[PDB]
Amino acid sequence: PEWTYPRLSCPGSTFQKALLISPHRFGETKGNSAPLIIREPFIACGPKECKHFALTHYAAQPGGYYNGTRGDRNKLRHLISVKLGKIPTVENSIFHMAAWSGSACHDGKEWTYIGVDGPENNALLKIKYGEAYTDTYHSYANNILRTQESACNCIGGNCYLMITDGSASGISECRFLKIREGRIIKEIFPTGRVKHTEECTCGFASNKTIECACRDNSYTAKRPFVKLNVETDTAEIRLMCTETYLDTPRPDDGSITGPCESNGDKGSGGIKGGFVHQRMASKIGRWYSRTMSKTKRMGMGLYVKYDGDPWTDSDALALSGVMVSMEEPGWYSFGFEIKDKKCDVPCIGIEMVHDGGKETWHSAATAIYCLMGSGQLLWDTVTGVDMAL
Amino acid sequence: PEWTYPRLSCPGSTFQKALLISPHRFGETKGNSAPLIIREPFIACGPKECKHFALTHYAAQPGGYYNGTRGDRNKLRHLISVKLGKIPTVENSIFHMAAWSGSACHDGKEWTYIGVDGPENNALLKIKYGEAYTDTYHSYANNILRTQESACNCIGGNCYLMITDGSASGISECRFLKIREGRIIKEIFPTGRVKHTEECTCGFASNKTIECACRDNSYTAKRPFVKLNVETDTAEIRLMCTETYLDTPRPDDGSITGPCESNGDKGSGGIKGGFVHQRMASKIGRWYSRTMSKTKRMGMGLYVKYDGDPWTDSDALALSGVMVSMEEPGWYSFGFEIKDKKCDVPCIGIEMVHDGGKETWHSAATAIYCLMGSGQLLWDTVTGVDMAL
Amino acid sequence: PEWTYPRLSCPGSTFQKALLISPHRFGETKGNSAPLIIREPFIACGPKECKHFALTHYAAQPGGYYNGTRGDRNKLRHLISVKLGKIPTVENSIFHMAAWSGSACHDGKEWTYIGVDGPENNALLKIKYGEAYTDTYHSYANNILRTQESACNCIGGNCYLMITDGSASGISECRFLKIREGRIIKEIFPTGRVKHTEECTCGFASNKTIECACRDNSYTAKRPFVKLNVETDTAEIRLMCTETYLDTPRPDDGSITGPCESNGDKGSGGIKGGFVHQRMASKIGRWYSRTMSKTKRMGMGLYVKYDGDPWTDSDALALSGVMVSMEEPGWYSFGFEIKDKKCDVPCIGIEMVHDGGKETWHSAATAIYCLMGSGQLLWDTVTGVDMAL
Amino acid sequence: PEWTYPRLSCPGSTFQKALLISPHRFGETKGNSAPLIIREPFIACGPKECKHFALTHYAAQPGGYYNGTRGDRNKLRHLISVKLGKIPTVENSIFHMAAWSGSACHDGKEWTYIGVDGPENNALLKIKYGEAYTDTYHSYANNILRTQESACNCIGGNCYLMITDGSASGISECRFLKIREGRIIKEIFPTGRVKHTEECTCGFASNKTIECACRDNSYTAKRPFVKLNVETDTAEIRLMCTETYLDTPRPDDGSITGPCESNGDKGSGGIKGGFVHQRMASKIGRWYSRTMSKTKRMGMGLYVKYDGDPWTDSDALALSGVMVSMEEPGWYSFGFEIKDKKCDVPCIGIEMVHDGGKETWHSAATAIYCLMGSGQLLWDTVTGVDMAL
Ligand SMILES: CCC(CC)[C@H](NC(C)=O)[C@@H]1[C@H](O)[C@@H](C(=O)O)C[C@H]1NC(=N)N
Ligand SMILES: CCC(CC)[C@H](NC(C)=O)[C@@H]1[C@H](O)[C@@H](C(=O)O)C[C@H]1NC(=N)N
Ligand SMILES: CCC(CC)[C@H](NC(C)=O)[C@@H]1[C@H](O)[C@@H](C(=O)O)C[C@H]1NC(=N)N
Ligand SMILES: CCC(CC)[C@H](NC(C)=O)[C@@H]1[C@H](O)[C@@H](C(=O)O)C[C@H]1NC(=N)N
Ligand SMILES: *[C@@H]1O[C@H](CO)[C@@H](O)[C@H](O)[C@H]1NC(C)=O
Ligand SMILES: *[C@@H]1O[C@H](CO)[C@@H](O)[C@H](O)[C@H]1NC(C)=O
Ligand SMILES: *[C@@H]1O[C@H](CO)[C@@H](O)[C@H](O)[C@H]1NC(C)=O
Ligand SMILES: *[C@@H]1O[C@H](CO)[C@@H](O)[C@H](O)[C@H]1NC(C)=O
Ligand SMILES: [Ca+2]
Ligand SMILES: [Ca+2]
Ligand SMILES: [Ca+2]
Ligand SMILES: [Ca+2]
Ligand SMILES: [Y+3]
Repeated sequence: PEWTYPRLSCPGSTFQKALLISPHRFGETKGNSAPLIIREPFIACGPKECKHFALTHYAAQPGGYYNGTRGDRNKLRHLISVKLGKIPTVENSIFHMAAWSGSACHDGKEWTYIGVDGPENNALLKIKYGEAYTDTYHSYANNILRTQESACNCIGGNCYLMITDGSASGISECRFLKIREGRIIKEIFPTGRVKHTEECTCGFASNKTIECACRDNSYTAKRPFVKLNVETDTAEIRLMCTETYLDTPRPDDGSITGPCESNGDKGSGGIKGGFVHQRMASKIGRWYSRTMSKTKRMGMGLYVKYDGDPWTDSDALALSGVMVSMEEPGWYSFGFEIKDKKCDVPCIGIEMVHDGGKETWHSAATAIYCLMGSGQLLWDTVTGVDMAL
Repeated sequence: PEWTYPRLSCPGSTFQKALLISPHRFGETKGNSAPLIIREPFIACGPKECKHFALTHYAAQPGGYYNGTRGDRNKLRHLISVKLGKIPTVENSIFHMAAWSGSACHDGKEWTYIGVDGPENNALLKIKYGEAYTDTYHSYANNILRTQESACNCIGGNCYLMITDGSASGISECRFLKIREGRIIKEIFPTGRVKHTEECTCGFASNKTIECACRDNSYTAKRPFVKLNVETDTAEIRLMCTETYLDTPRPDDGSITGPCESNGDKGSGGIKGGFVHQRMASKIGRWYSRTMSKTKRMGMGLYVKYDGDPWTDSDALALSGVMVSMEEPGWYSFGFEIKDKKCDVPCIGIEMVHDGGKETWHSAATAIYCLMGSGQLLWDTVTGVDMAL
Repeated sequence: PEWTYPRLSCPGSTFQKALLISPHRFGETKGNSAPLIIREPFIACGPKECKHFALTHYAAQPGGYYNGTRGDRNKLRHLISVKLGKIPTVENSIFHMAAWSGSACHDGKEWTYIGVDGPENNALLKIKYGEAYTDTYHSYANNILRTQESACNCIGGNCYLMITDGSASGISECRFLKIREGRIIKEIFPTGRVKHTEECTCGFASNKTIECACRDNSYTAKRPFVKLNVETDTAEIRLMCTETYLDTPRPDDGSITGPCESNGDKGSGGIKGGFVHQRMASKIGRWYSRTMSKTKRMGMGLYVKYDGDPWTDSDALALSGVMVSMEEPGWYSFGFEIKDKKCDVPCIGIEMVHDGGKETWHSAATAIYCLMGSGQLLWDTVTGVDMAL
Repeated sequence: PEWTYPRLSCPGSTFQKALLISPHRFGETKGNSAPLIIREPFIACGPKECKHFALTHYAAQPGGYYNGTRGDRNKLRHLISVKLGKIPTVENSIFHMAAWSGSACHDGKEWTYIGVDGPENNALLKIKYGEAYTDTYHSYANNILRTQESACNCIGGNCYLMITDGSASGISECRFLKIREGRIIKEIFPTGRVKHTEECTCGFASNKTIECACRDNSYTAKRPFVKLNVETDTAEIRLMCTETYLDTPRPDDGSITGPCESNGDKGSGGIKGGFVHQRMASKIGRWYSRTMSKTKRMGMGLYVKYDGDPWTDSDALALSGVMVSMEEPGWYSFGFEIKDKKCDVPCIGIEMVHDGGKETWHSAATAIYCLMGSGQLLWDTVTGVDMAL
């Protein structure tokens, strides 16, 4: 086998509903299954297989370890996976490493797995290549060293990963690691609007550029937007200019006054956002998702824009379809690409969290939408799960 | 590996009982298993593996999602599979795509998976090649776009698939899609008796011709019969002329007066029917199955006729044996072929539904009969399942 | 790959305890497993894998299908397997075909599976090669056509199988089938003491000869003994002359007066018996097993004799060790050979039935003994199962 | 494939927390899983896979066979394994052989499995290569013949294994077996301090030498230390001279007066200890672990020393980090190495026993620490398990 590279996307002009992974449809008291309790799911694909990753709390439904499953970080949390299409139960899953923050990617020869754990003030990112633990990176701002909760991206054997460190309420200046065969060979320090960047959802816009739509959890409801040049290994960050603000919470569309760079209102709090590239011969599409509600983690709409510069274009994003109605939960969302025989298929996945508060279990389903055929997006996704059962 | 083609059937002159997949033998309250709730099962084989497909309601027995499992279409419904011989439980199965109507087939190099979902008045057929979503086809009569519920058929890398759209009570004019490596490369519009055609059970009569025995759900208890020329890509449809009417409901054998084309009575309602080819050097056998009861979905008898033209032959089909007694359920039935080292083995499968009404669960066992050796068919199949447990 | 042949056995002069498969250690009300209800287990090995087969009643423990699990034949009974070392549960097992009498063997390229079902007066043997059903054999005495309940034996791609038909109380004259790539290419009619032969436990004494230790269920507690010449395809049967009578029930050792051919007393009833070959350069060992009790299916001792002719040798078999104490159940026993890199390892397996009558479940564990190292046999086997749980 | 040899360790200067296998997180009454009840876990890796071994009592939680799970040897005990990362449940595991003492190792081509069973006064070590049972070794002091409870060590196809036999309270003079493709080709009798040696944790210090840190269960809290020359096949044993005594129980560090060879106090009782090598170009690191408590099986600290001779160096071992706090259980510990593409990764594993006395179940989790990156060891491990559930 050989190193992989991004290719032209497969033909298409609309996303459709592809596949639901709702493990908790089998978690009843009256049933006989063991779906794992998770959050922060995401998908990453190699040349033959797509794997479905998540961060488990090392407990199952039904069970007696529900207390603490709404928490973010503890000493039991682990990165797990199954082959996409399999239900992530106790027996089906594989446990990769301890982690309360994760990522993964295939370089064409082998899987790289990324997981952060350790204490608040001095967390530690850990890298695993196939079966071997190979390297680490240390906390540099001593406040919850952190990573993407989605697929890293490899080209020509060089995989690029976003990390961040700092206060969830204040400054969190992100970096990028460049990783080869499980080992870190360069640190990349972005320039520009670097005040606060988290949980970048990243992909290839071409053989030369990686772009990421990220989260600012303090200052703005506009998404920070990264452009990484992989030939010179330099990165730059500015806010997205569109009036279709992609974060949650957010104010009404277009109501932030000033030029592209203004923050301005309802900027504290946030959500991880979906983002994927459609690469055509002489054109590029950018697909994004955002909650249906402006304040709450409910619903998910798909949006799209062809060409232009997301840093300077104030034009509204075209609303493509409703993937999750307002009456269903829409939490984190992410992008990934499936590898067809001669082309790549852009997809958006959506974490659909079963939230009933800290007094019962806390987990999530995963809905998948991909570019397929022509026309308009046709159907939405429900989890089907009743949390009383 | 290479493209596959239909070959000469293996030696034999009778079918026998081969294998039972009864997953609900393990769904007791007192047991510890998780068989999936399903309907519309079917089998499709490649050069090394046979896969057992079905449409699940994304629920398991025992469990608490029984409400709605008698319904036909919803947002949870999925195409799933196991390796034939494995019990399709939560953990054993793989989820391919969302769908409330399906099909699948191997072309010699890779699996093609077909699934239709979306709303009543604008459903959408979706195609997946290996792991990649690759193409779609749109509803053309805006009333439940629909497919075979059985194996498509691939020759020289070209796979052929029946679809239909229209009123289940009126006109539903079917088409055929020609699919290559996951993408549609021709639409085929049949000529002749096209008034109403559904759920074609299709196979190769030779390297030149695919034939299908289908369902008219409005007009007649004679099965519509398709002949598709795969060299010119043309298709023709006329009613089966035999006095052994294969649908359910149906009137007494031979009691429809007039020539081969007459409808005539008890034509509204219907069932998907089994049909498979036995290809010999200078002879062709056509095997078919039909319920034992004329009105009800009870029992299944196997029938056979050698040579002739099913469009013009009014001769009765030879009753070969009882596969399911009048006291066991006989719902959908289908054909498929297993690939031995140098020849193909024709088989008929039978969906045996556990029906207790809308107030409890609704699923199915699957019984398999295949051509093996000489003599007469010897034993019937029971599910063994008591629905109270 | 290539056709396999028997080779010289690996070095050793004693059997030891190898491995226990006790699936019912996990069938408590208070546990969360699904071991399959079975009887008639046996083991067969190819060049890379050993499979553990059994005849299931298509029910599990705990469950609500216990009624009928003491019965011998019904419509739900199936040949199943797992890779030796795995617990045969609902999910772990694979269902090969319907059968209430079975056998299997690998020819070096592929697995042949054998299963009989059908009605009492007209049962039917069925053959499957890999995934394909390929041939049948018909009942010839119209009274429970029947097979080995252990491994067939393949040489140079030709596999040899014992069958029988007739009254369990009267005449049952056995035959042998010669099978090649799933198809029957010769019937072999044995000569000599053919009055009554069942459930032969067969193996290679060399590239030229297969020998089998069988069961006479009517006339005698001496085991019938088959010598099949595989070059000329001829078979002969005489009673075993040893005073160490291998059947159950049996009279005291040596107490049957007359020459080698006398029946004489306590001959009605019987059991399947273990038997395997140890092939050395200029010597041959014959290993056998028999219950510890003379009347009852309790215990199992291992016995051995080097060279001679089992038809004419009245010398006592040397008692090698106790594999199952008198306080543990000892039902069917069988032989098989494991394939090490350059030599074959003889083994004896023992069905260890959990019998509590017709009012509760009925299944079995499987204990395995193999030739390994030097000295004497050291330890016995218990199932560990309490049937009340 | 080819024979494997030890290589240079991967780059790094500190261990970190890698992975937790806590199967009993899923053993609640309220849950639906079946983790196996085990003790004496260990890990061993080949060129593509790491397998997680243990000795089971052939019982699961929840279940009704808890009585006897605190015992050390019985007739049900078995060597089992899963792929490292999988939860060892009933279905996931594979049963290798009957054993109440074990070991295993890969030689580059195939897996060797070692298991001891049999009675107290005449136990028997059994060897299995891939699927075949191949050899045995007999008890030589007639008191619980015994082995490592950790990975054996293979070079150029020759695998080396420690065994012992004798009184747990008196003399137990260990030997080493040299094993090739499943068969013993040399016995090696160590010279020097041979009074009492058990459960050696062994690894390669180079292509020439194997070193083992072992357990004296009678005489001393200093660990006996073995040096095996694999070119001459000779072995020597002397006590570790360090003032950082690695056994439990043990007296205060440094308080055993006299030269390197003195016993002296609190020597009766003991524990199996972690030990692994870090092989660099011109330097060697020795990593070790020991309980946090001096008297009890609580906690586990990691210690390190570079170069010197452990037989004569009285210098204190450098304390590297706390792997398990004093409030968590710290039982057996062991070394292994994962194979990266071009270098080997040293790791320590820790058995973390759920002990609630003889009146309830007795089993263990497994925590894994590996050499990765630079800095200091950052986080500890908890099992998460409440034994009341
Ligand atoms: C405090 C920093 C947060 C990111 C802005 C926080 N991430 C971590 C690593 O703790 C996320 C946030 O608190 C939760 C959310 O917003 O859903 C998930 C949570 N993410 C994870 N538990 N992996
Ligand atoms: C309304 C059109 C019907 C076919 C004639 C209908 N098909 C769909 C796609 O809904 C079938 C029919 O109503 C049910 C049956 O007859 O068993 C099954 C049902 N089939 C499926 N649920 N796939
Ligand atoms: C009546 C003929 C018997 C052989 C002598 C009988 N075999 C069959 C196929 O029914 C066996 C016998 O009755 C039972 C036993 O002896 O344990 C098992 C039983 N064997 C199986 N159920 N496969
Ligand atoms: C009597 C000899 C002991 C070794 C010093 C004893 N070993 C055996 C093989 O029984 C160990 C010891 O008693 C128990 C322990 O210390 O944890 C485990 C126990 N080890 C195992 N059950 N494998
Ligand atoms: C990127 O590079 C490789 C050649 O190195 C090429 O085959 C591929 O088509 C390129 N990708 C795109 C999107 O053009
Ligand atoms: C169909 O075509 C191929 C050659 O292209 C041939 O090998 C095969 O035998 C043909 N099928 C039949 C049924 O004759
Ligand atoms: C049987 O035949 C093959 C050669 O055809 C040979 O390799 C093998 O050693 C022979 N078996 C015995 C037991 O001698
Ligand atoms: C040991 O031997 C092989 C060559 O036989 C070599 O490739 C390897 O590097 C050696 N190991 C060490 C630790 O130097
Ligand atoms: Ca924000
Ligand atoms: Ca009709
Ligand atoms: Ca008898
Ligand atoms: Ca000690
Ligand atoms: Y399972």
